[PDB]
Amino acid sequence: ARSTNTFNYATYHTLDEIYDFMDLLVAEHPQLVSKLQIGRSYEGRPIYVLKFSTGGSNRPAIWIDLGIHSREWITQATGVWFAKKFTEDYGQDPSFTAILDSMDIFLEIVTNPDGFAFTHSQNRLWRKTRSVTSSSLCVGVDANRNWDAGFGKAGASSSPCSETYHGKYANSEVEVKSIVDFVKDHGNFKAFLSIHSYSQLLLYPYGYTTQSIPDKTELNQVAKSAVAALKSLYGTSYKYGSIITTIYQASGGSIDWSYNQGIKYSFTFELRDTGRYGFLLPASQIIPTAQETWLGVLTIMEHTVNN
Ligand SMILES: [Cu+2]
Ligand SMILES: [Hg+2]
Ligand SMILES: [Hg+2]
Ligand SMILES: [Hg+2]
Ligand SMILES: [Hg+2]
Repeated sequence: ARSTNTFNYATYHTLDEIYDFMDLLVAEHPQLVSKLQIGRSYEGRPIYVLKFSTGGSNRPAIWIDLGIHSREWITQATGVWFAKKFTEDYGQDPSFTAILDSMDIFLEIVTNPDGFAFTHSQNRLWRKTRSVTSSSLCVGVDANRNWDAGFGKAGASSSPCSETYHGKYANSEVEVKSIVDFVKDHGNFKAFLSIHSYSQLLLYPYGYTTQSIPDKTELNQVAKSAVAALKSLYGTSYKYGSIITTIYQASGGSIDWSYNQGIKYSFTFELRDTGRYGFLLPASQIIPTAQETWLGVLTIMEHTVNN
């Protein structure tokens, strides 16, 4: 509220409160975090990424996005918890400290701000962007079907009213283009994590093709390790594997894109729960979710630093 220390992390918040939170954080930790705007949403809301760094120029970096599917509120809540945690742990946690001493971390807490507002205003379950058009009264695109990785293949719908509509062409949604251009311009990303809910899964590419990635042994070992760390705190059980073998065929997904850009450590997390509450996870599960996900994420970052 008046300081990140008084912000209530154990409750869900609106867009404005999250945006306010970002400014407070930057104000409190100017030497570590900065707020960059990498685009504007369809309805004109700024799209912000927090950059965490101890210096250097173009250091290898880690991208983390949350909330691309707006109704997955647990994700934006986890994103705010992570932002705070980074600032607390630097200097206290040996491992994390080593990570930030050598790499920068870019965190996008609200990747789909128009959808997020819509979830507070009109439809709690809204998943897509809010882009409109012409040959349909249906609004919106599945931003996780809009990337240029098997765009348009099986695993996405071409019907505008579908929950999985892929949109007119790859990267047609501003919310996606913005990340694409930012990552391509930076050119030094080593890891790309996209956070979703629900199902308790840790996935690696690909989703659009049965073809195995060349780094499959390593990512799989990574995922296994991360899942082991994550389970350690509360016993939360995750499965892991490639998107297509674990879930279903899905095209135009972000991690397929990042992996094809050469960002080896590309993974998607599907947070709690397994169906009991689904998207409507109680506020009381915020903190435990966030704490256990951190362990998983930290294990991937460690791997990254050392490889
Ligand atoms: Cu899923
Ligand atoms: Hg600080
Ligand atoms: Hg702080
Ligand atoms: Hg999702
Ligand atoms: Hg805490």
